Amino acid sequence: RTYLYRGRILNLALEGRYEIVEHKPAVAVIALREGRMLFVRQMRPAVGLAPLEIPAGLIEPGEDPLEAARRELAEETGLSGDLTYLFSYFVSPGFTDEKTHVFLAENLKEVEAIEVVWMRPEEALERHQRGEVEFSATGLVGVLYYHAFLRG
Amino acid sequence: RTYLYRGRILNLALEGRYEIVEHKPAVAVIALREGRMLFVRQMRPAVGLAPLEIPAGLIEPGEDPLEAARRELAEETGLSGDLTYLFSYFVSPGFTDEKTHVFLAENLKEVEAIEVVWMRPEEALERHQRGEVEFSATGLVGVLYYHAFLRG
Ligand SMILES: Nc1ncnc2c1ncn2[C@@H]1O[C@H](COP(=O)(O)O)[C@@H](O)[C@H]1O
Ligand SMILES: Nc1ncnc2c1ncn2[C@@H]1O[C@H](COP(=O)(O)O)[C@@H](O)[C@H]1O
Ligand SMILES: [Mg+2]
Ligand SMILES: [Mg+2]
Repeated sequence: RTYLYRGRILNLALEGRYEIVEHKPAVAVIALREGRMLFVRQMRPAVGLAPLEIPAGLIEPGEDPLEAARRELAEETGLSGDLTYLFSYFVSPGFTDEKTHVFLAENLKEVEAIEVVWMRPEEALERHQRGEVEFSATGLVGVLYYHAFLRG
Repeated sequence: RTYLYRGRILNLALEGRYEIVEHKPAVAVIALREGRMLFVRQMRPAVGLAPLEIPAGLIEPGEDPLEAARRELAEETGLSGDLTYLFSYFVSPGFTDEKTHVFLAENLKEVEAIEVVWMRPEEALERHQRGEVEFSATGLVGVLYYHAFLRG
């Protein structure tokens, strides 16, 4: 593997014919409260718009997924809660190694750029189907996870 | 926006401080048959392993999401069926613009590198929770979508 670039949140390498983008692993937090899911929106230069996401971010040096999940929830929404690991996924294994660890947050307490968007998952879904809002993988995963296991 | 590299499936640009990876849009196909979901596995140099995915690929010049969905299903699994658009998501809006359009395939008919892995979504989930298999965003989305709307 050879490198063509080494930057802030990514390196661009070449492994023979394959173009590989190394990226720091990330976390995402699914939080539901009174039927509303905790989404967040921010300007994303990479896409020219603000998709609907859930609290998420890069794992800093020294921390593990869980600790990163806690930090992101606090920094982006000013909240904290009981976190449970759910699952993980590679965002696009065809070109990048970014891996995202997803957590569930419960019993949210308030302890303390990014827009906090509390919204019913059914509503995020309907708005998206109408072409009103775009989803990031984290936002869609949150919506689907809810519909599957949190309607109880 | 300035460019540092222009390759096969991606360009690496710089927009001020932001490092942006332009990438062709993609499609993914969720297909269920007799309680089994249609997953696929292939060597992914970017991650050093073979995560569990669902039929997916890049939209070629000239085609739209639907046509690409049809082609990928045929080329990777030798099947075709009735396709319905479900939703889309940006794989990682923080650094790339790759957008994935997801489709549902039904009434699969056989019309005709990549390993075809028919597996119950409950089983893919359990195996993943055990650290047995990794998920790509498409594979996880397929699993969650099933648990949410296809158990009927
Ligand atoms: N990371 C990569 N860098 C350069 N070319 C690639 C890369 N990954 C896949 N390709 C090629 O581009 C095509 C894209 O198909 P797919 O990998 O299924 O999305 C394949 O037929 C590969 O031969
Ligand atoms: N595409 C990018 N290229 C270079 N730096 C970035 C990029 N996106 C975000 N950053 C910076 O890196 C940090 C990553 O946080 P986040 O964007 O939430 O994952 C932010 O505080 C940004 O200031
Ligand atoms: Mg971050
Ligand atoms: Mg392809």
